[PDB]
Amino acid sequence: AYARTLDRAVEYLLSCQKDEGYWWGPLLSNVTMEAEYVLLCHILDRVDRDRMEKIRRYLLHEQREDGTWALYPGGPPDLDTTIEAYVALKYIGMSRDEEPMQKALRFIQSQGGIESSRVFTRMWLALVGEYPWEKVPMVPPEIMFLGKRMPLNIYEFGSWARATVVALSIVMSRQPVFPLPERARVPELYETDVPPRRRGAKGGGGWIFDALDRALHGYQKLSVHPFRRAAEIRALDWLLERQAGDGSWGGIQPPWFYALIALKILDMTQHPAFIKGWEGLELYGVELDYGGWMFQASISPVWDTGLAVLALRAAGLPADHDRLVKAGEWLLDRQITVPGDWAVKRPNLKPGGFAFQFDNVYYPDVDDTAVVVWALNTLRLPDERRRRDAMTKGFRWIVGMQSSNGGWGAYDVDNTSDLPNHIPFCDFGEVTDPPSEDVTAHVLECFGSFGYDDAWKVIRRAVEYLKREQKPDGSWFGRWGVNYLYGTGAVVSALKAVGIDTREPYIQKALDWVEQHQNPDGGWGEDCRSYEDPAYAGKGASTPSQTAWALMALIAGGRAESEAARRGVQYLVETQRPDGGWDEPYYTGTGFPGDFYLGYTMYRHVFPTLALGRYKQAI
Amino acid sequence: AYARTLDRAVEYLLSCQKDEGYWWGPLLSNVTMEAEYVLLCHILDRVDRDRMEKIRRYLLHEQREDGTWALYPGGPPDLDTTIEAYVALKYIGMSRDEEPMQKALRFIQSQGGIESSRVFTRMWLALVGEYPWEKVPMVPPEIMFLGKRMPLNIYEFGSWARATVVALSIVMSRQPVFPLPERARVPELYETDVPPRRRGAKGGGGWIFDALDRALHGYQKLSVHPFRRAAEIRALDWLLERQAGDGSWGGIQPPWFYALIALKILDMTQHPAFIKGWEGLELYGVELDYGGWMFQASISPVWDTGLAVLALRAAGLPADHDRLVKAGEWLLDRQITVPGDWAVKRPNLKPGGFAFQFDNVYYPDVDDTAVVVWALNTLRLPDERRRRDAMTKGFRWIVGMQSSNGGWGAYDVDNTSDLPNHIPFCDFGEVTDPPSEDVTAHVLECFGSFGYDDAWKVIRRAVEYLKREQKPDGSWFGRWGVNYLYGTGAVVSALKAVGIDTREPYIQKALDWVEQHQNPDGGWGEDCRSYEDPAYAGKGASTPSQTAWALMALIAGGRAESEAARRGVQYLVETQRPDGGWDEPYYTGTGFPGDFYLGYTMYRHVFPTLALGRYKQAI
Ligand SMILES: C=CCN(C)CCCCCCOc1ccc2c(-c3ccc(Br)cc3)nccc2c1
Ligand SMILES: C=CCN(C)CCCCCCOc1ccc2c(-c3ccc(Br)cc3)nccc2c1
Ligand SMILES: CCCCCCCCOCCOCCOCCOCCO
Ligand SMILES: CCCCCCCCOCCOCCOCCOCCO
Repeated sequence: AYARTLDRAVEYLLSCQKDEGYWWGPLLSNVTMEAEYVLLCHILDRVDRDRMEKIRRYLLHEQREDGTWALYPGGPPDLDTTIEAYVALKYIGMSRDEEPMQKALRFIQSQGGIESSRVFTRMWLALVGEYPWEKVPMVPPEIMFLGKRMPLNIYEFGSWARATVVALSIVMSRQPVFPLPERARVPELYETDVPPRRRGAKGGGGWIFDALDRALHGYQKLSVHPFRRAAEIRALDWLLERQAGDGSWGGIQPPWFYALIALKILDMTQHPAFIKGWEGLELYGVELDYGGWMFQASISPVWDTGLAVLALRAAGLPADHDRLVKAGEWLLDRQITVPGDWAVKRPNLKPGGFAFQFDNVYYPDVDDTAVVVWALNTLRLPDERRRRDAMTKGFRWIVGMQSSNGGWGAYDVDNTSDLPNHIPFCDFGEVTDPPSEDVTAHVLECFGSFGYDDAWKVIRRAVEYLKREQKPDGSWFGRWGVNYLYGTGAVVSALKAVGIDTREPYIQKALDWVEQHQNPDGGWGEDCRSYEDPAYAGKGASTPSQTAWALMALIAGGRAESEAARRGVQYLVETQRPDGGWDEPYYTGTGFPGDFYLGYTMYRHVFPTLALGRYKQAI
Repeated sequence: AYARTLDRAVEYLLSCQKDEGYWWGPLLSNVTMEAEYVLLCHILDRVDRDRMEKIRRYLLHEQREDGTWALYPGGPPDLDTTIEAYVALKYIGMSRDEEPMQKALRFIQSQGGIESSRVFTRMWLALVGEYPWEKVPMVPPEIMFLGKRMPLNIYEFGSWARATVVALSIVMSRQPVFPLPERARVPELYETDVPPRRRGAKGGGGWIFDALDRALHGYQKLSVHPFRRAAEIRALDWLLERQAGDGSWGGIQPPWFYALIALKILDMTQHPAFIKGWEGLELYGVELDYGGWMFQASISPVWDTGLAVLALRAAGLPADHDRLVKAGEWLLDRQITVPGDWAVKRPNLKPGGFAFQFDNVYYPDVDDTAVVVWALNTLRLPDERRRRDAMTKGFRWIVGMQSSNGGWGAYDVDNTSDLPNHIPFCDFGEVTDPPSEDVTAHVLECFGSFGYDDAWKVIRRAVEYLKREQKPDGSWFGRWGVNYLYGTGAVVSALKAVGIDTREPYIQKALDWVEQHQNPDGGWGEDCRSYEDPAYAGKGASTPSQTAWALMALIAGGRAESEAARRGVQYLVETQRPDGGWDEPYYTGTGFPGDFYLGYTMYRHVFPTLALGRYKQAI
């Protein structure tokens, strides 16, 4: 039956492999990436008319009939996103009359205008001079002085936030304005009666911070700020030290853009970091077949390559397949051997992790490290010396990263402070990196592949971690994947791996929850709305990836025979394309719960292959 | 007569122009550049077997019949240079038996061996493990803490020494060792009886510094050095902030190499700065037609371009000639508009100078700025707006750089401290950048082209400076050019330009001195030995460039009619090649009096052209 399905998927995946030996599917997000790129180009005075064109085509192509844009396909209109998209289009050349402009402008106004937008959106506008800097939450360069132990020192913020903050403190320190030509001014973003419905910090606006921010904006006003020139040079030096090999900063779109702006601010455009910073951008861009061009919020080569290998194995190719070997080799040259920001809390830990992107040594993550180490463990490469050593280095790095509560975070250990969540600036996404269920599960299944189990204290703490975190209904949250089906799929798959007993009560209570959501069409799906309204936990249009997740929980929990199981397998088998792939017009990946979603374009292919190989495995 | 000479010189000069519009002759020095390159490649573990071949080929080619190498062609053998050359060749592959190696080992031994070499040479050896680090003068990263006003703070050292020091302080901080394979160990450098004749600091060893060095070497021994980790990061940050666009550091070979080593030291090979620093090297290398390869101590495009223009004008081409225009334009895009290290002593000075090389924004120099500004002032470019503005900025920057005594240094204002000259480490070359006669002369002739004169305070102080510096015999020293003919040629040329009277006594006393040294062949020459032994002042084989310098002093002083003058012109006319060039197998350029000489390969063509055009001018 499914045999042919799997056989076709395998040859498909094997076809998508790049020459050097890795897999790399584009990462999808929302249009703020390209909208901000347009503004960035204006700031830096490097606008390519041809490029703007491809971006115009893209922006429009992404707009929906109602004239809005969303965080994910089939999602509610997003005010922030739509505002930026508007400004972008207007700049590129479209007049406010045009149908597209009109519908958008309407949505925007019916929402209270610009005053209802997140800090980032008002700050971008602040940069081009379409909004008062005085109304934008300050993050002073002095932040650079707070030492290792102290409220709000930069290491209390998560890796992604950290860099962004350092970068911005230079920007906000100078509050510069790069005027838009008259044709593009967007005063209409104010023309509304609807009362501004302001969004507050991700944790609550304690009156102290409102005061503190008011103080800072006042201190901005003064004629002299002692030691500020130094606070700035601190920020700058902090950035020069960590710039990634590809010219970016963290391999992510935000700080990369803000750093380039800061460099421009400091009259440093003729400097090596700026140049390399700028030219590196092209690697993240993508030529869309319909004449458009998008920019990736980040790139996922390691991740893709890691899972690709794991699936192609569970499927059936031999641990020494000449094709998997190329992958295994490539992965070995990616291991990070130098200390990164993580070392600030673990000075005596031997580096051995990996990163999401191609070259980003200072920010390896647990998830990628666990997947890569595990995936390697399943291969047989020529140099058995290196495979052995690398795993070892990576293995230990992971262990050494295990946070206090027994669970693993992504970038740091115990980056669990609560303080950062309350400042004015932090109104969008996460801002700290606490441990999560999904990463922990992946770490756990990593170890399990080796043969470690319940006995070893390490695991024990993790499992206890996972158990205290299970939701009432038996489900597990999904931090970096959408959502309960993602988490649950992982946890159960993991626990099975570390030797626990699939028969225990809470394991069953989870296994049951899965079956209870199988959609009529014999597969599973979960819409991104499940981060906002709980009515959507387990609910959504059936996707190939989420189906595979559910199937894995089922297969791990012993219920491979179950009807739900077979039914699921049917879905993946019927919905497969003639070439081997699977489509998936929905995002099944998470950036930040409620605020930012991602579409891992390889998930649709890899997980179904992996889930199927595991079904065949249990027979 | 000379008309044809001049015509052929022009069409030749014009032929050497590059497309983008500038001139760029290779800069010649000594083999320590290539020898150190070889060791650097070993340190960085990036040895190209083919490149080594082209290097072995050059190294041998430059060795004299006696088996030694010198600082300049036709010069005494140099211990330092020969030692490094030796080690380089041994590493590349030649055994200590070979004819060339034997002769060399002899000279080296007859001198007291390795113990008689400069700090830099023992330090390079120290790096590959062929010499105890304990015997190498220390320069601690803590140097980084000394503030603006304090003995030995880094801004008390000249621009070139500064960067080198910062770089090395990280290296000496860690005292690393990159062992040579056994085949290349060079213990024989010790095998000698001749008593070591140690070279001391450029100014004398005050017992304080020996004490200080001895303490510093003892402190190295300790198990913990508080605040050192900071000191290091201070140096690295100072270094990452100043890297040149071409990836170098200061556009000179020394700090560039040391910085790369320090980055290697700091486990930062996959950092943007390291990568750029490494790949930038190629631009400085040169393929020699006989199969060898050399590395330039530095590059002189701006300088070459500036003089080229000035000569082709004095020569006869129209101030709007299309070729000189390409040049004028190119020169405008080179003006530096941001502040450099010089601003530390002149915070309110508007940047507007130029550099020697292509892209080196933090280190513009008075000499290049004066020549470029002056040259621009003789052209008529399309955008007269920009020529007008550029000159004004350059002009004012120069004025703002005039040191206390009334003269001009090359990179800084009053970099006249005497303290640095006594520390153990400083045993080779200059280490501070005090004002010099030749740069001042050039600045003066620059203003003169605009018409300013004796009445403007600025010029008055400068002339008073030059007068207090004239030598007893009426000659003027040559800091950056070889030597008394270079300086005298300039001063007289300058003073004539600022309106002073060529009839005054001291002007005549100098003019006379020039005629006094005309060689029998009706031209002038001055050997590099004149920095060591005064019996060589004005004496040496005739060279085309030095002839031109003498001729300019003669022409400026009114004695164009003079027999010496005519005779000189005869020389330049008889010795000219069929194509229009002129040969010159001697170095006529100075790096550091006594210690480092340069061969500006364009001098032989440009000055004779300039001199001749000025002869024709006065008729
Ligand atoms: C599942 C395993 C792979 N790991 C590796 C997770 C991959 C997620 C990294 C890609 C997303 O990176 C970011 C990180 C921060 C982002 C921010 C952001 C938000 C708040 C602050 Br304050 C600063 C930046 N804004 C917009 C987009 C972003 C994408
Ligand atoms: C004449 C007009 C152009 N100006 C612009 C002068 C051009 C000279 C710059 C090229 C030489 O640059 C250097 C500078 C320093 C050099 C050092 C050196 C010596 C002692 C220390 Br302490 C550090 C470096 N060693 C070896 C070689 C060098 C060449
Ligand atoms: C630069 C001094 C050498 C410091 C030794 C390396 C130890 C660094 O401490 C780790 C924690 O600091 C955060 C990031 O390190 C990454 C980039 O800094 C690079 C230079 O070390
Ligand atoms: C970095 C914030 C300081 C901004 C003021 C610019 C003043 C720079 O000082 C000039 C002299 O200092 C040495 C070098 O300057 C070059 C590199 O520093 C770059 C960023 O300014």
